[PDB]
Amino acid sequence: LKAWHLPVAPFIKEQQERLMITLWLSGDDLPPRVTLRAEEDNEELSLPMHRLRQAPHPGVVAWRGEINLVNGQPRRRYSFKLLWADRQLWFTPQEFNRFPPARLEQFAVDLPDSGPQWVADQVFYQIFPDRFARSQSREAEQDATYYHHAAGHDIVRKAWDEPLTAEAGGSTFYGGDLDGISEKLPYLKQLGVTALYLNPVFVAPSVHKYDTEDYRRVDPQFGGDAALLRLRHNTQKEGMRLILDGVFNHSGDSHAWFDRHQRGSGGACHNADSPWRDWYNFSPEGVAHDWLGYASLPKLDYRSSTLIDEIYGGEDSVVRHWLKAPWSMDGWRLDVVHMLGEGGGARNNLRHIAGITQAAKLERPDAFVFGEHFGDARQWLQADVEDSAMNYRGFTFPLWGFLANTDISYDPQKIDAQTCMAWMDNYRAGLSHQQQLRMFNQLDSHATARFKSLLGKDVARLPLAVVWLFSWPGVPCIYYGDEVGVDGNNDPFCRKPFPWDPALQDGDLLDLYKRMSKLRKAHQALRYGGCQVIYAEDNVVVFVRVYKQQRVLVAINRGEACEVVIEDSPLLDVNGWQLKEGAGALHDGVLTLPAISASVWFSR
Amino acid sequence: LKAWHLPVAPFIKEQQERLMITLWLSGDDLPPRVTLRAEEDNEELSLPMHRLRQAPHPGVVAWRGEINLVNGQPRRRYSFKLLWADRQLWFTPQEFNRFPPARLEQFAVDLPDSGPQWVADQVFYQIFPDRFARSQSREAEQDATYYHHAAGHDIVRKAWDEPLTAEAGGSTFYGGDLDGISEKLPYLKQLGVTALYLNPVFVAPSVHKYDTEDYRRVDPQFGGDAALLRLRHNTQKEGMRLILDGVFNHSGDSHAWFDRHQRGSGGACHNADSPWRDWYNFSPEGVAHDWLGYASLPKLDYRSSTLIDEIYGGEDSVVRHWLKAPWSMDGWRLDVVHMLGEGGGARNNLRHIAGITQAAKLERPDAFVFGEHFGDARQWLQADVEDSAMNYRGFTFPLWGFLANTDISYDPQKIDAQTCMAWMDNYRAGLSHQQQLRMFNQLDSHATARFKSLLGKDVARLPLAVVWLFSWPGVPCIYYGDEVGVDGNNDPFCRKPFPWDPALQDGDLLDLYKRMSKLRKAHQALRYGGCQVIYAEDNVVVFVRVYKQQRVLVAINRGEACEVVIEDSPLLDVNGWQLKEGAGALHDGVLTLPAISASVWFSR
Ligand SMILES: C[C@H]1O[C@H](O[C@H]2[C@H](O)[C@@H](O)[C@@H](O[C@@H]3[C@H](O)[C@@H](O)[C@H](O)O[C@@H]3CO)O[C@@H]2CO)[C@H](O)[C@@H](O)[C@H]1N[C@H]1C=C(CO)[C@@H](O)[C@H](O)[C@H]1O
Ligand SMILES: C[C@H]1O[C@H](O[C@H]2[C@H](O)[C@@H](O)[C@@H](O[C@@H]3[C@H](O)[C@@H](O)[C@H](O)O[C@@H]3CO)O[C@@H]2CO)[C@H](O)[C@@H](O)[C@H]1N[C@H]1C=C(CO)[C@@H](O)[C@H](O)[C@H]1O
Repeated sequence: LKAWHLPVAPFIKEQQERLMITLWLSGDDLPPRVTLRAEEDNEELSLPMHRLRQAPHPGVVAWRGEINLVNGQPRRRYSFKLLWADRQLWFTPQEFNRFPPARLEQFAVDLPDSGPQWVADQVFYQIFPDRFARSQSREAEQDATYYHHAAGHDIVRKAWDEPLTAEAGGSTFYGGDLDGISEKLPYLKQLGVTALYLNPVFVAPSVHKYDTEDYRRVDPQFGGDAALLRLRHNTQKEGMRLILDGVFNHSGDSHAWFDRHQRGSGGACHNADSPWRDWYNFSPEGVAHDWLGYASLPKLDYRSSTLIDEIYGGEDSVVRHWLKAPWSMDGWRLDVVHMLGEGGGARNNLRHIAGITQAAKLERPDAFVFGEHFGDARQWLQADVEDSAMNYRGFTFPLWGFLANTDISYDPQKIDAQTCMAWMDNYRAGLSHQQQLRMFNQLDSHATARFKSLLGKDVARLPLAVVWLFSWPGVPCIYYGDEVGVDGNNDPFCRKPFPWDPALQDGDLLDLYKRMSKLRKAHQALRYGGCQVIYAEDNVVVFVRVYKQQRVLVAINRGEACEVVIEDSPLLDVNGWQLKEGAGALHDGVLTLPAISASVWFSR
Repeated sequence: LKAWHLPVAPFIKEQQERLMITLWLSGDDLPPRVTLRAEEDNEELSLPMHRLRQAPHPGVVAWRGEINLVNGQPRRRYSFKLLWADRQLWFTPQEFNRFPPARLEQFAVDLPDSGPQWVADQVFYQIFPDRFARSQSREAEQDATYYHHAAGHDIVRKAWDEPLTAEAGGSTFYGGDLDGISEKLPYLKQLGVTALYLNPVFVAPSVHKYDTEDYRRVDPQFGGDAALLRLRHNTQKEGMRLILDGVFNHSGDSHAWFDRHQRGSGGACHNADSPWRDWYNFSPEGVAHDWLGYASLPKLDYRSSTLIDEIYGGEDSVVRHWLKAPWSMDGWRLDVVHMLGEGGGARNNLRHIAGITQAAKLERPDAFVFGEHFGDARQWLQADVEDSAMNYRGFTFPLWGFLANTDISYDPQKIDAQTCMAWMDNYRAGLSHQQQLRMFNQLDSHATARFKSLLGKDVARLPLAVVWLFSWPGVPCIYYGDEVGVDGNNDPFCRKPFPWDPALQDGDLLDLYKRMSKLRKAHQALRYGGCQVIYAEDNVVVFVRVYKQQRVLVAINRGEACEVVIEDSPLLDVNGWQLKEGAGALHDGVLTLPAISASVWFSR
């Protein structure tokens, strides 16, 4: 028995107040009855399906039923209950199940969809501002050294060509700034970038600036408020989106609310009468607690109602401040989204993350709010407390395992294509189709080793991850310099200054990024399409994006040259295929795949 | 490779502010390193494990690590990361995983546990009051007929021996009352019952009374307030718990807040100025909406702040009213728990169910709050918005499939022991050990066909479900009359009057219930123990409850006589076994199991 269904046209279609659901079956012992098991206000419904007279494809039988859209919540969950005289079988995002699937692992479609629909149309680029580009006209005022109290020494200035070292990793400045990003927008635009995610830019003593000192003012070293306001103008003018790093789990210990180094008068660290005393945790004798290992990053206590108001509760809150005029940013990347909470830990985390996302959409209804999840984000996404997550668990780490033999802990990993796709497909199963389309996918970040370094001897697999990055469901994010071949180990060495000298750039890898963003811009199924893994064994993964009549076929081979027979899939029943990238060859259901390759085909 | 771990002593042990975690491995290619992958404030931690010098059992290697209890939230989630030089493997509640388990499918232990710890010590009995027992001294005033407006005719009185029929299914009264329950407490106590769950008892015109007319007054037909207050006294006196049906998704249309039949003056159905107009949904022209198919059961709209206060928000709320003096009930069974919400559907359902549970524990900290979930309750339980659920998905329906060949929809079901246990074990995987211990397990209810009827030709399998009911993790609930062999199809025919004539009672089945409640009372592992399925194939399931040094082995065979070899399991390495129930025989790792049997062994 075989079955096909994707939560997307041609398999679903909205018409009047109805959502039409089609299932495809094929086999010798087809079920005489199929029931669409859908959910309406969390109640399980048995919706009858009827057999369509016309075969959608040779030897395939189509069933159709419908979900009433006038009732129920927007997230339409369903699966298929295949019924014979004596038995049943479930068809799910994870193929066949012999017992009922988990409610939160069904197919799901958001109708109506209230999420940020612009996200799926984007190509993202992550910039660590100190290390991206120095503006042509920066004051040496922005080059001045000061004493970094939390570190115990003066900050260090380095020149763009000086080697990055482990010493003073948080206090070494190469001087990149926001005007530098503005001036490099034409580079970013010819890369295909339509959206920027910036690491923190607010006033802070370290170079990374997660040690926030002032949530209301841009750090002068980056050019201050005027330079970010210009970056807002320039990106708007170029139709680009701009997301800022939201660091709300914790402040820096130089913030005026805490003020450990007593720059001012009212800080909570050394004053029991401080207005912000209840925004931080203290020992019974009144000594401020460290957060994890960090004196520099005291944790904010969302037990306090006034803290709740300051961050997201009130109209004057930090979360809404940067979303209205004049800043009008497009949303927030939430740092440490999973640990924010009350009493020094993640207590009531889900309530506060929801409160933040809600406050964002009050100020700006199409605001994009997504959180950094090294871990399993499914509970957050399944309760809709945020729009998306940095998809380390659903995308990054499966590719670390399959291509680079490592994982989140940099432990040995040995997983073949079957395991890799069961992993990636199991993660998506917890997400609606509209959620899958906006998952924030990347290969590395400011908080990981460079993916190119993680490949080691297998660095020739890097072009595979690039193609995969642009073709797996979700919005892709390029970590700055990845595209020109920047490498390095984990923090601090993953934050090398961008090599603007072309002699220091992998020009071929950069072109591959350019072509892939063009393909994604060009073809709807790479932005809106369902996704069916078709073959996943040993070294070879083959999947197809599916949107209406269009198909995009992707074949990734991490190992030696081989041939892979694709059994006649009704998803691949098209007029013909046009190869768009890679040197693979499809002919008569046989994929001839060269060693260590990734190929993309468009249906013609 | 083989592994064992249960979230219970001997595998875990609290000592100082530390939780010690032990894993057992056995095989030819053991991992030289194992990492305890635990969670602290949602952050994934790699806690090293070390090899113990002493083998817990022959050919078994023990690893140990520890979770720091001073930090993190009470729910300690973890799994095991087996590490070799070139690869890794995960050990989980669901055996080995090749890619990381879901965060909410790890092992989990609640330390500290704030749940109702008395629940695991109970045997529950569900009573539909009209059909249980008429008190020796009931007024014929309680026998009077009235007109049931929602039905269109007078209620009907029947005698205890009159056959139950489909006519007037909601308006036919056999006259059982609360004093009748009181007078039958000695029967219930010699059955082993320690706790009662009553279907609704508040003033309502139907016989089932989910059409609530007055949340503050007991229906006179059941004996009114004094009869329930006596039932409170009598159960307290006998050390028994008392749970009431909480019907808060919807009221009856005869309630004064709605008042469709205009008994009074201010109802919301026919008065736009009504104080409760915003507690119900109306068409733009102001006509009250039906809920699902029901005019009689208008849905309550938790959008309204004053409704929130009336039900659970205020100190005078319905939820807290019955939990303080003089009522001092032990908690609430929440009817339609999954659909309660705002605007006519389940919008913000999770917030309101949590609000209800919170209000219960304000009034009464060890209150038990659990909801009727025909569906998958995992999201509710995983967010802790309730203590437990009627475990239809985790217990009832797997036993319907494996023993009775049917399911929630009364569709044909054909599932063997492998599928049945993968199903039951997958559900539990989403639940902490303390949550598993308080899942509300039963074989049928007032809302299903009688399980004995569902077995059909295979009714001889009924004793298997009984033994299973008392030995699978969770608190068992007997649906009244099940124990004496009452049968019948779905509602109305599942609510037959209890046969108090012994000539109409299955005396053997009643004794089996008596013995099983005694075993459960006697042996700690049947109330607190972990649970490891040991064998699950074809007709045979074998599992063991595990608590400290004690073991309870259960072997269920739904089919022909057979022998089952139990490979040497270190969980079964004991001095010897004492057979307590059933005619199975264990000798030298070989189970001789007669046709259609269930057997229980205690370790000696
Ligand atoms: C002092 C450090 O500040 C930053 O790191 C913070 C920040 O809030 C965030 O990046 C957080 O990131 C991750 C997730 O929260 C975890 O889920 C994941 O498992 O681990 C991630 C990173 O650990 O981590 C920090 C809060 O826990 C900044 O990004 C870092 O560079 C930090 N390091 C300082 C200090 C050292 C001293 O040796 C230097 O190596 C480094 O270069 C400095 O910048
Ligand atoms: C009118 C009916 O009132 C009661 O049923 C309600 C009640 O709130 C609750 O039992 C609810 O139960 C279930 C769950 O909510 C669902 O998840 C599950 O899938 O379906 C369950 C039962 O349908 O169902 C009702 C709210 O939807 C009372 O228990 C019933 O007896 C009801 N029936 C009346 C009416 C008919 C007319 O033919 C008679 O057959 C019956 O004997 C009457 O009592």
